[PDB]
Amino acid sequence: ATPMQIRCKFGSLGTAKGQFNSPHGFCLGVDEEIIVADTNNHRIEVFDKMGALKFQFGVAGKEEGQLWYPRKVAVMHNNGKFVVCDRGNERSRMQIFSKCGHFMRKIAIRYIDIVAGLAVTAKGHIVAVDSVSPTVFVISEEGELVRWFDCSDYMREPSDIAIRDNDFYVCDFKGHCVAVFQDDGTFLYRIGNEKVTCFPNGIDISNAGDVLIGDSHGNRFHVACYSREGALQSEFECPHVKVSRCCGLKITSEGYVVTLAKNNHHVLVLNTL
Repeated sequence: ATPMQIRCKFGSLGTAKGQFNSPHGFCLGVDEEIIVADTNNHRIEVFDKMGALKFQFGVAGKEEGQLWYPRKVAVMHNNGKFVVCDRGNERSRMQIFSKCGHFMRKIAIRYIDIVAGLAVTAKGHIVAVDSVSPTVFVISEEGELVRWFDCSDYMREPSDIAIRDNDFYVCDFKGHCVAVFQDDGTFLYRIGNEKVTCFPNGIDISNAGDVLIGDSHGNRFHVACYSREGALQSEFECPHVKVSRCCGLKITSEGYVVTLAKNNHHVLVLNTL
């Protein structure tokens, strides 16, 4: 496996600016800021790629505009708005914030149990995948349910999702693979398997269209790189350092790999050797 080096490791357990408490999700921003859903502190934290905090937003609570254990975050490429999913009254809740972090609106998602994966398409549609009843939902910026399709026959437990142009690649945490769907919802094929991609919890798609699938089975961060059609190209690991368990996977334009060490309350930015 090709080694990965630590380019930046930032965060520690706490409440202070730049600290985390069990962060469950992250994304990249319009300017590829590292944007973290700092779950147990009820806030979003926005960083540059060397871990410098730009700003944070979020007050703990269940009022509209407040955050309550936010676990997933995405940014709308065309206007910088944040899409944040947390726990509302009883069930999951989706809220839209401005690029300043100001509450704009709540999107009713009573048809979703758990948001296990969150992404935004090129056209500006919000994609949320449910892990309990495996289902994909495509949602407009103004809250319209544009499309949904059932994937329970083809998936066990979704854990992340990525989109390239118009197909959906869904991480199957308990299926040990990625499931590929069209925008139609028509299933196409799977990428990976239990040998290489064990308990995958992160996926992103390189510019070239390759599929990067992250896992931390051996308590070290491992990445498998597949072609768009499912041919294993390479594997990556951090052999010279003992990386913790991680979740999520995003590729920066430089080719750096970003993941979240949820159980150790920090972000990792990695480069290939």
